Amino acid sequence: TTIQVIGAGLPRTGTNSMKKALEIIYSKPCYHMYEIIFKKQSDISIWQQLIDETHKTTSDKRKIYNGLNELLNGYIATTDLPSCSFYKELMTMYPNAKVLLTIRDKYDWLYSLRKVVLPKSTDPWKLKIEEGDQVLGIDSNFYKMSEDSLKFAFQKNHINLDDDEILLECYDEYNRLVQEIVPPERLLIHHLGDGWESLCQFLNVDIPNGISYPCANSHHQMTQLTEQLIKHKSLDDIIHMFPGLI
Ligand SMILES: Nc1ncnc2c1ncn2[C@@H]1O[C@H](COP(=O)(O)O)[C@@H](OP(=O)(O)O)[C@H]1O
Repeated sequence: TTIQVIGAGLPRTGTNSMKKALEIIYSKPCYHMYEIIFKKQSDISIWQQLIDETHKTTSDKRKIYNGLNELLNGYIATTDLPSCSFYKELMTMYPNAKVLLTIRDKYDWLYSLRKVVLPKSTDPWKLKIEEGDQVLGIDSNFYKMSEDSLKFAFQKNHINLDDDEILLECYDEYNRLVQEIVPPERLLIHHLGDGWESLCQFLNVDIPNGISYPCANSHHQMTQLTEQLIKHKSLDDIIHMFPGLI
């Protein structure tokens, strides 16, 4: 098996639902940040090294391609950070893979981002996210990798991540650049709520019969997950409250 679909959409654009939709279509695994968190935390340092490699005056592109290939072995698709930030590299490695750009209203996106992936540095809720994630074994190394992958997607070394106005403009620019770089016939822009129809047409498959398009990972559910991790201190003890997520 090899990469068939490259998900270029940013975090909080429906990437977990797209991951699930691609797993339904292909009956093979799709990579996502949740693969790292819930199945393979040893991947954190590997991603960090690949991102660090991009910051060298002379980066080793073959080291990056080889590292991506090893990370994605056994997967049919990629979505979410950190992989989305490498969509150009993945297009080169997998010239026959199609590209998906999941997208949504930028104000809704920013709101969701601040609730889940990138709270402002002095937002009290950041401390709660961190306390809940500690239950999962997630610590500062994960947050560094996540933030560095977002900065790499936005092509900025120094950026004030606490400035909403900057993030909104980075979002629009990132999505504009995907549409500029990817040949139209190789790209599907999938707006939140678009469902199976356009996706299945683009991938040359029928709409899965009787299977609805996935709809999980809302910020409401993430807030509940953080709170229940804090309260019970065990993922196993609470996972029955969160079907269809991990
Ligand atoms: N089928 C669907 N229809 C509408 N929104 C969806 C959806 N699947 C996921 N989403 C939204 O996509 C966001 C999650 O994205 P990701 O999986 O990339 O982190 C959440 O936004 P909200 O946080 O605004 O609820 C979630 O509600």
